[PDB]
Amino acid sequence: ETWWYNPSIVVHPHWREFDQVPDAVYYSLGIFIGICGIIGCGGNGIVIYLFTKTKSLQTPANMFIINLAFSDFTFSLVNGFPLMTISCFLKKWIFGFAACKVYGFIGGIFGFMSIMTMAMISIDRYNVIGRPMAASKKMSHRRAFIMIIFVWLWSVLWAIGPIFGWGAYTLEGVLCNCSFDYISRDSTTRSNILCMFILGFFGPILIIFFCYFNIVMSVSNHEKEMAAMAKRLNAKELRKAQAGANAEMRLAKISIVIVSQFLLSWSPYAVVALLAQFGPLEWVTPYAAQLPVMFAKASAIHNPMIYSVSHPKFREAISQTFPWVLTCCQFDDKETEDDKDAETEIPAGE
Ligand SMILES: CCCCCCCCCCCCCCCCCCCCCC
Ligand SMILES: *C/C=C(C)/C=C\C=C(C)\C=C\C1=C(C)CCCC1(C)C
Ligand SMILES: CCCCCCCCO[C@@H]1O[C@H](CO)[C@@H](O)[C@H](O)[C@H]1O
Ligand SMILES: *C(=O)CCCCCCCCCCCCCCC
Repeated sequence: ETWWYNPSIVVHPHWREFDQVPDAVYYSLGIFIGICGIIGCGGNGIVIYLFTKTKSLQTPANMFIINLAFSDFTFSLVNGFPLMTISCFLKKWIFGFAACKVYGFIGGIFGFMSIMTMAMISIDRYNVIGRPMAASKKMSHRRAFIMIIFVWLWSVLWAIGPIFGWGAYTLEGVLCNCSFDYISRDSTTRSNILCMFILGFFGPILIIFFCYFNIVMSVSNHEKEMAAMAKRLNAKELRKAQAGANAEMRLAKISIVIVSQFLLSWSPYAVVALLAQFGPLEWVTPYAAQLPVMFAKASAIHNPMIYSVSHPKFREAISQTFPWVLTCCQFDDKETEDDKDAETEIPAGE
């Protein structure tokens, strides 16, 4: 009788008025997300493997990186193959409502986790680079551990609403993947959406900007300070300190690129969602929602590749364990120099 009917999940009327997209579109969608599964799990596994097992990458802050990779790993796993990919190739979600909920809930829980983890990373950056060199503070296992616990609690908190009725996780677009309900406009649903956007999204964003804008409005605070201590009879041993700042600065830069990646990846879909909940629902067509959600879903497969082209210690490790990966991005000793000096201690004024 219809092309959208699902015996397990009640498709919102809105998605029911559209014609069924062509086979080639379903197939491309499945192939697409399936490849995010491979790259995502592949790349994130490597970071988790390399970071937990390399000695040069054993600092507390790096735990955030690992946490982020676990987050992105699980997103790519659960959101790609086989729940969506298989659904596409059959032009239908055959895994039942429970799976849909788990799917949507997992997607949200780790989407909220990736930015909040980045937030914790932006904080570490502020303590090592944002504050003055005299008050510079490095991340400690204690702190770090407590921070991720906050991250996990936070992430689950703002994504579990629909699990208990305060919102919902159902099919969207071509009906082969799940997400929260941004169509229904009842008090309940709308409050959960507002909570997701404000608490889950805008929240960590503020922390981010407050930390990076704080690192920018301190580049000069540091610019002067560097000199004051420089001519402070500080010998050639001043170079050491300088290298350290460069090394840290580079990582801070990295942090920003992965954050930019996240935002550029999710903001579109976020917007289309808001239109569906506050604007012209007639705009939210099958592709209007689908295409932007795919872009969002792939977000979880970018950090590893970003790291592989700009992270020295990490690039080192790769060259030493899975060198084929760095083919087009060949590693060199000179990439780790700044880390060498930054750590090479001075023997009693040398
Ligand atoms: C049904 C036909 C299937 C053909 C499959 C051909 C696939 C061979 C793929 C080789 C892929 C290795 C991928 C795992 C590595 C993840 C890539 C991410 C790069 C991360 C860098 C940090
Ligand atoms: C493909 C499956 C998905 C997108 C499942 C669930 C997604 C959410 C609960 C997303 C929430 C949001 C995030 C992570 C960041 C941008 C804004 C947002 C509220 C749409
Ligand atoms: C991109 C994510 C940035 C994570 C920053 C990890 C912070 C680890 O920064 C590390 O601090 C060590 C001193 O404790 C230095 O020896 C390392 O070179 C430096 O990379
Ligand atoms: C060096 O660090 C590069 C590592 C190689 C990572 C593999 C990247 C393959 C992903 C292909 C992306 C295709 C999308 C098309 C974009 C224009």
